Amino acid sequence: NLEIGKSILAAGVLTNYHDVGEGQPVILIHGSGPGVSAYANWRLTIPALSKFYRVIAPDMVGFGFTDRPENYNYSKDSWVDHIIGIMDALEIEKAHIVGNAFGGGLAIATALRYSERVDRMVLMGAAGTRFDVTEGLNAVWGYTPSIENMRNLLDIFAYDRSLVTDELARLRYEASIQPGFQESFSSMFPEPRQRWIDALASSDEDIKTLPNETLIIHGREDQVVPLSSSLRLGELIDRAQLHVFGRCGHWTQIEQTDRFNRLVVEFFNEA
Amino acid sequence: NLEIGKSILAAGVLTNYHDVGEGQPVILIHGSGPGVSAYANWRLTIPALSKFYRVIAPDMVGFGFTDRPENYNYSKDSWVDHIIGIMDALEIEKAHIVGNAFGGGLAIATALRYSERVDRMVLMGAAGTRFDVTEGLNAVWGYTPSIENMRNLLDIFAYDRSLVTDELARLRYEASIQPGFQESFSSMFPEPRQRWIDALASSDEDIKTLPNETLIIHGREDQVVPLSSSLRLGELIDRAQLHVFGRCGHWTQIEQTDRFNRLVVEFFNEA
Repeated sequence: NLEIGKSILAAGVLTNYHDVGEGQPVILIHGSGPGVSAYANWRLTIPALSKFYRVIAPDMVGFGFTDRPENYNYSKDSWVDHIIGIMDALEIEKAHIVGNAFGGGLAIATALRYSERVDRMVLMGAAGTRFDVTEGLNAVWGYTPSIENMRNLLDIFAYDRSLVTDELARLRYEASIQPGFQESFSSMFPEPRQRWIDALASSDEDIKTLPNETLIIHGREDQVVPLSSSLRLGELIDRAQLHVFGRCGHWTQIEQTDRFNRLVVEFFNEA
Repeated sequence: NLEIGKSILAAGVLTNYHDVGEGQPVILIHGSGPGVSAYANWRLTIPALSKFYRVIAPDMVGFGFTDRPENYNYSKDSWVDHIIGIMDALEIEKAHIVGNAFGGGLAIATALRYSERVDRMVLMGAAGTRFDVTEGLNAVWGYTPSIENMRNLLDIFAYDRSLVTDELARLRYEASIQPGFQESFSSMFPEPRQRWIDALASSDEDIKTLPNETLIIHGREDQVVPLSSSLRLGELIDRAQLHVFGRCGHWTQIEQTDRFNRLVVEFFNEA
């Protein structure tokens, strides 16, 4: 399974992660869909970025192939602790961070608690500001295994549904039923789910204090996280740029791959 | 005067223009401030783009060093005719177009009337959709010559006012009082000025028919054309991307020069 990479103890948790490239460190933080993993989310991003940076893509605790501690208390702060633990384990003193949705919320939270450890940030269809739960988000977090349910989720993520093939739905369905996966996932964001959007978000006041050069990316047609959320982040963060892709859903790094990779690399090249 | 370039008869009007580079044609259309010219607006853009494209930057009739015909009837359609006349004069059958504010409105109007003559479009703080007149816009179009009035206009355009020096205000003031300049300018957008925003705009219905890959750029702090106008264009144009620069006013190609040039070049490189 290519989603399985290297292993390292971070914040007391055995963590699965990928580490490719040399130079300035860049941490990629995946989203929160069923069966999600760093590799699944970033396989088309890592190759492009690793040509100029050292790319670290870890499976957040509770997701992918990282250990799922018994009675583990999942929370924004614990996930931030995990990210910092990973950086500490790898002697990464400061790094840029790219966060996808759920991961974007964690990126913001990490920059607020550990400002000196975070350089530039790329927030893609990111959580971080309170917004009313969408049917798309409730479908994703409320997922129960089945090829039809996975096909529906992939459709929710995609702008061009022609990309959602029976094979892809089958492979992600299989990833979602791996031992312990659906168990940790279903217990993560139970109803009412608005509670978790609110808990993962950061306050307007706090976000305004972010000193980091930031690149906010969003797909116009995103059915999971509304475009309005990124527009808000664009008003709150001072040194920010907003890039909205038309004809693109919540699958930005997948449906606008080359454009996304180019924007990110050039953005980091400025540093 | 470096603002004076080559001369060519276009749409029956002797036109001042710059032509640099080889390959795929790109037409740059300047804005509508007092003393504006293609060179003044694009001097920091032409060098970057001309390394990969053939860049044509003409002074629109009524502006710069292009002839100002007696009793000439200035209008959206006449300006479109001028743009097409310039392309015809240079045997430019199809080209990409970059339009700054007023010029962005003309770009849209040209793409609607001569769809087959326009390839990709870059709309920067562009006119094209109806929006309520701003104090900044009324100050620009209501300008009367004086170094203090020019300093005020430059301040309105800039995010970082430290860029507005006495020397720059003096040079643009001098450009604004050249023979015939203030005369054609003041008669162009007389009060009430909302009439001209409306006349230069294109309908929502028409804009939705644009098939062109389009890149919409806007400065978050723009005091002349509200960010909301570009957000609207971003909802109307199908194959569109929106890029908003924080800490940037209506002087995008000047205050975010390298970022702007890179985005534009990569955008055209895709074609």
